[PDB]
Parts: sequence; structure tokens; C-alpha cells
Amino acid sequence: TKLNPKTREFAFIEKNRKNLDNVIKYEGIAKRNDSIIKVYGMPDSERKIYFESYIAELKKKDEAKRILEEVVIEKYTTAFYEKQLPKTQIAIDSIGKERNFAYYQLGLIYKEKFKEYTLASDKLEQLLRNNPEEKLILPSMY
Ligand SMILES: *[C@H]1O[C@H](CO)[C@@H](O)[C@H](O)[C@@H]1O
Repeated sequence: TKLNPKTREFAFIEKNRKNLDNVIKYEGIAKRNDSIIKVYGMPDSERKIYFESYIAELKKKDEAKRILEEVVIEKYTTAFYEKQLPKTQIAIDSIGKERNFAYYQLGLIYKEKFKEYTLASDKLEQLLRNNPEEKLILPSMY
């Protein structure tokens, strides 16, 4: 808004703003699919206990905030929600495919539309490091 149009800097910032919705979308997709993959690699009740403790702490903080302004069932529901992992094998294959595609897209966007050459490096290296889809491997190598 403050930048004067027709300027080079205005065009640069406009391009960065435009190619940022894709960055946010693919980063969120990759992050959530990575979380799913890591939690599915070994679904352990220790993670359930830790998440329940954190949710209880958040409940206590919210109650304290409500007090300043003037549990067990929810813990069990959250534990059940942890049991909402995809209990198949084609589903996790699709999730891994989505994660790899998100990494590839993020690397391509960083290299091309941002000229980063650093974040794209880790993106493509991590994509190549975890069983790529055999179609992205060679373009990512290039
Ligand atoms: C990412 O999100 C999934 C959603 O279930 C979690 O299970 C995982 O532990 C990580 O927080």
C-alpha cells in the first residue's frame, strides 16, 4: 500500500506476496504430513501421555485466563483423536506421496520464484533423502 507502483521494488514485493500463498499452503501440507508420518512410524502411548499433559496445561491456562477476566473426558477424547491415524497402507502411501510432492513444490518455488538457493537446497535434499516417488527424483537432482 505504501510502496509507489511502477517501481522495481513494488514489482518485487508484489511477486513475493503473490508467490507466498503457495509457500504457506505447501509448507502447511508438508508439515502436517511429516507429523503424520513421524507419529505413524511408531505410535506410542508416551506421545499420548505427553499430549494429554500439554492439553491439560492449556486447559488450566484457559481457566486461569477466564478467572482473570472476571478434563478427564476431554483427555480421553483427545486420546481417541490420536487413534484417528489412517489404519491402512494405501492411505499412508498417499500421505507420503503428498509430503514428497509438497517438498518438491516448495523446493521449486524457493529456487525459482524467490531465488533463495538455500531453503530450496534443504527442501530438495530432504525430498531425495526419503524414498522419492521415482518421478521427482531426477528433476529434483537436476
Ligand atoms: C501432526 O499431526 C498429526 C495429526 O494427528 C499428529 O498425530 C502428529 O503427532 C503431529 O502433531
